Amino acid sequence: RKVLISDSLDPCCRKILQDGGLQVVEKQNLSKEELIAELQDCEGLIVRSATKVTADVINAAEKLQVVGRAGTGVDNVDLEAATRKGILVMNTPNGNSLSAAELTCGMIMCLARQIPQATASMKDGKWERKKFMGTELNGKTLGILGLGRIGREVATRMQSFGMKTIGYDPIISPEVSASFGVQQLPLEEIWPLCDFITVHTPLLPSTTGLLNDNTFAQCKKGVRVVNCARGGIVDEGALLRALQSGQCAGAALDVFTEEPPRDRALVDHENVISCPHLGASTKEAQSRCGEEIAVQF
Amino acid sequence: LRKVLISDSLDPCCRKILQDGGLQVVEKQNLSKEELIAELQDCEGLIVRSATKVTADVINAAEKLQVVGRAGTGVDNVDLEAATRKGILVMNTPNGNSLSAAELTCGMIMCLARQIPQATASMKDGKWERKKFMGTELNGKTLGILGLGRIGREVATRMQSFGMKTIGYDPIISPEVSASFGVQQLPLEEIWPLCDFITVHTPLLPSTTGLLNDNTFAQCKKGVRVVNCARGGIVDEGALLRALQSGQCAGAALDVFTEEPPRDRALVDHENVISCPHLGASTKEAQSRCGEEIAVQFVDMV
Ligand SMILES: C[C@@H](NC(=O)c1cc(-c2ccccc2)nn1C)c1ccc(C(=O)O)cc1
Ligand SMILES: C[C@@H](NC(=O)c1cc(-c2ccccc2)nn1C)c1ccc(C(=O)O)cc1
Repeated sequence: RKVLISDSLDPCCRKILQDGGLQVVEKQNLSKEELIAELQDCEGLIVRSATKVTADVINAAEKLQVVGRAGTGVDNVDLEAATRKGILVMNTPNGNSLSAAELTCGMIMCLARQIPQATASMKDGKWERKKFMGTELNGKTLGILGLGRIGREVATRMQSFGMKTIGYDPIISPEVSASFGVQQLPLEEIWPLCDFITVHTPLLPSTTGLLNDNTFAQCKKGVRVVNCARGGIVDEGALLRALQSGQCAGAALDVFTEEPPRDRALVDHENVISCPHLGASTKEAQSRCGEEIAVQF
Repeated sequence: LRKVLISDSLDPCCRKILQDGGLQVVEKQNLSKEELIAELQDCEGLIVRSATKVTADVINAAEKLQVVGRAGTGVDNVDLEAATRKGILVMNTPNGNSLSAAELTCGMIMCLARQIPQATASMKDGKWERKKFMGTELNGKTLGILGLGRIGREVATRMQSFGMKTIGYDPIISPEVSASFGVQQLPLEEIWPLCDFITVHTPLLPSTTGLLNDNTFAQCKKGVRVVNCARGGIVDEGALLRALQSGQCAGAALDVFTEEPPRDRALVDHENVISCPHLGASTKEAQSRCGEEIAVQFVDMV
């Protein structure tokens, strides 16, 4: 019957909810007390990352039935406390697919040509031709680990660069991935073939440290790695060791095991390109997530 | 043609092809004007990349010189007037770097759309400025491609995979031909108002010097993003700075400048400008291809 939008949402969110017969209250940056007070007669709550849906908030909101996040990450929602009260938690990973795939492709191009490091060099007044000699993507092999929507979108874009796209996903059939030009091979056969590796999986026990000391050792010397999915899929200590030896020639990281990362060794490495988790940070993705969460309600 | 001096750092295939063709080869780097002239006294050929300046003084002091080859596109570092006066043939590799230049152009478009260089600098400064960044999704946006030769065509087909609408103009390439590689041509005046991003891929001619100027920037959509990986001066540098200062241009990516290295720092230093030190052809692959293409030409002459 009534939904509280507690973060900054595109007006489309409220209008879809209102067209569906729901009463909508839109407020921003409420204190814990104001949040609890607004939620008393709300069965629904829509957030982005700013609102903290803690155990204290859920337990004080007796009429609450669903917490909806317009985006991917639900670190601001207490999943345990929501499940403790029988509350369902919804999100919109689909709304962020295109923007995350586009950033991943940008990162691949940045690893081949070191555009971020070359800009920093130019801004320091330097003209370093030899230092930034790079590589051509045409004809190189891209290994895509995770063949859901984001992996598929990365594949079709990088195929236009003449990259050979191979990969693996234990959920996606070889017939489905063949339909978008991705040949699946057993995971052990992927490592030695790749010039570039990108990860597009959820973070689970089976995907934690997918890239680790053992799998980096199976890679071609000078592999370049991208993680625009979730911090922890690439083991950060193993990645630093691989960068230190040259086993990994460069890495691009939008995500970290700890955000912001307190260990700065990866961010500070000359062959590491990084962003502060910008995969979903476009007006288009934010508007799409807002629409998708209101449709779900 | 019996002896060839390679005076810049080239791919090792260049020396090997010349030698397999029966030519003696001397490989040197970073020679002074005096050292270069001294090395050339018994050479009928010279192969350069870009650092060696084949000036009138060098040409006139190299009596035995018959041919000057550049392992790259254009001949900026060769005095064509002085070579023609001395009956010296000038050879180069016009298509040796096409894919590498198109790939850099696409990387610059992505970097402008998501402020990747600025984000990396922020992280390296120990900051987490997520709330200060707002990127643009490319799908559905319009990319204007001015110049539809090999490089513009290669940029087009790559950016089409991102769902960008690729429009453009070229007075040589017909609208029917560009349609075959997915670029919709319209009169040049109709291109400016439609673009979210503009990239230039023309030669540098009197007609393309300042193609983007105060007049044409005013015809663009407010917040246009511009890329120049082609030739310094196609985008008027003063007009670009004025457009960045007003917000008429939201960002620019430059691989090339009217002066290299640029001594005027206004553009490079701008917060919304990303840049490279002329890296368009700087890949192992493009260098290998240019080195091969120039050496095969010298052996063909023999
Ligand atoms: C399609 C599905 N794939 C998976 O879940 C998956 C892949 C892998 C995997 C392990 C090792 C190597 C390679 C791959 N292990 N798992 C469970 C999926 C992908 C992305 C999302 C998302 O972006 O939210 C959601 C679902
Ligand atoms: C195909 C041919 N186009 C041209 O020469 C050209 C384009 C344009 C032009 C003027 C205004 C707006 C838009 C375009 N004016 N001219 C003569 C070509 C392109 C690139 C190269 C190269 O990369 O060196 C070589 C040749």
